[PDB]
Amino acid sequence: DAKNIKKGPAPFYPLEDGTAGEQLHKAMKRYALVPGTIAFTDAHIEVNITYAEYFEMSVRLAEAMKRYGLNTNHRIVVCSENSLQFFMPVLGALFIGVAVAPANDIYNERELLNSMNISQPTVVFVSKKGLQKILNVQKKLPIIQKIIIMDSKTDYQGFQSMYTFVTSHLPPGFNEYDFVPESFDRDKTIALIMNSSTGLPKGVALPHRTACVRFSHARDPIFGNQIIPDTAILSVVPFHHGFGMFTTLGYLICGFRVVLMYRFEEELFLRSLQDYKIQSALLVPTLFSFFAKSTLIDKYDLSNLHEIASGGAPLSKEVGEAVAKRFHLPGIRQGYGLTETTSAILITPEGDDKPGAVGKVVPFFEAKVVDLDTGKTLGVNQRGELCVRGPMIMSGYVNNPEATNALIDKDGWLHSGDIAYWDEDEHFFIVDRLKSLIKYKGYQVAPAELESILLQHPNIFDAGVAGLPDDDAGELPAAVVVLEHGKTMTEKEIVDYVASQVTTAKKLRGGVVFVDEVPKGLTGKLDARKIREILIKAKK
Repeated sequence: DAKNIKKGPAPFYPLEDGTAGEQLHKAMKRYALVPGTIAFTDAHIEVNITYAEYFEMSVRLAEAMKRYGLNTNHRIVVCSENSLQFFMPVLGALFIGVAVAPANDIYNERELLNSMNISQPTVVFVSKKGLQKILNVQKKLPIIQKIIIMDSKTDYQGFQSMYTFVTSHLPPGFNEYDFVPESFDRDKTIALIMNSSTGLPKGVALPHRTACVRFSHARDPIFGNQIIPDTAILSVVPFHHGFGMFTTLGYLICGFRVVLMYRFEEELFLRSLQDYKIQSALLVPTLFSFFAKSTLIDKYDLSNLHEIASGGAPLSKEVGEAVAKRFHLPGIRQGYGLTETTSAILITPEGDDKPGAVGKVVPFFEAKVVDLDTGKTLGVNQRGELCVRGPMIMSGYVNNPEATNALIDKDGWLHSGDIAYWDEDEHFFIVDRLKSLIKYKGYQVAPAELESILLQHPNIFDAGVAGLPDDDAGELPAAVVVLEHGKTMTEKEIVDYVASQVTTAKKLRGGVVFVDEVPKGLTGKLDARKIREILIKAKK
């Protein structure tokens, strides 16, 4: 077919040679040479840290870790809330080819253990508030030999800070500017090990190459940001996640000022947009919903604001438009991306906005929609499973080749598990499963509504509502239910409960199938297709 495969255009900035650490080192060094160039600004404490300070500390950490004994056979974990220190160990490791595994700072000790059990780090960089948890985790992971405090100058509770640690290992006469970052295979050397649906979170190994490709996107006038002097971004998204991770590294390449927030607050956010003359703001999905409700925006001079982005998270046409209207902008930038694709592979092009579209295939990439049955490449405006192929796809899940293979096929295509379609202009649309609708004899009911009702019951922990196909009525509303531990409930009780809450048209006639876990998709949304499958297989 050929024409049925959407390809991203030629990048504005060619993919450059070198490892991610080399490209980062090169970029930051030139910025460091210009005194006063701001790298990060903490909106809460108002402190600015320049590229010179950042470059020098990162280079010192790279050398110190090298001297300590870390190389490509090692991994480090960075567990911290967004801060001015966050990227210091990240850059240092990338400079020497040590894999960085960002651990979610609000992970309870159990999720924390799982993540690090996968990453197996030799050294752990942590913020003061994450120390206790990390120590408890260390007891269970013998590979963790050294803990280093990020947000401290002097030692802290018997542990070295990044500063004292550096001093303990740098050779005499060390020159930050004479330092040369390690050179290595950008394809086999892992840069980041990020945490990902159903089951326990996995480790996504991302080779230096994916970051290198990302750096091209970052400065693309159409798919990223034009490198203009005095560009400031307000990032409230977590650094340990792909959205925050890969947007920031790109910003560092572009020499932008990254204003950060680790705790959301309405007034502080808007005042920051104003005072720091922010051009782009990055928000997590639920914060878009929040701003659609905000009535304080008009009180601030946001003349410089041009972009509000969602990264790899798709947004409903309603929420996007609501937010854009509130901020008096023609639209918002969204895109589709997975941890497994490094960052967004479908992005809203500058000047090429289209209502309801998630965006277009990014340079270096190609995407298609395939038949859920035949697996054959579908055509224009035809809905099927989104598959993508490009140099930013992960190398695989750490120590889980089975899961890798179930996601990435022989031809390099990653099966997203999400349904979408592209139009005559190559704009993609992600089918919102929340808008799916079940039709009982013409009457329509949103699965989300019934789920809201089920989740409302003291005995129900989780629920997934999907339409059990029925020839005599179109569809019968049914649900897979995960009971709260220790509680007992019958299908009848559940059905009767639903009935006492909805119109005779929205009754759970399809019935209930008790499952231990409701099937989720990589997006982090319920998987209607699997729920349907379970319901069918169970009902004779």
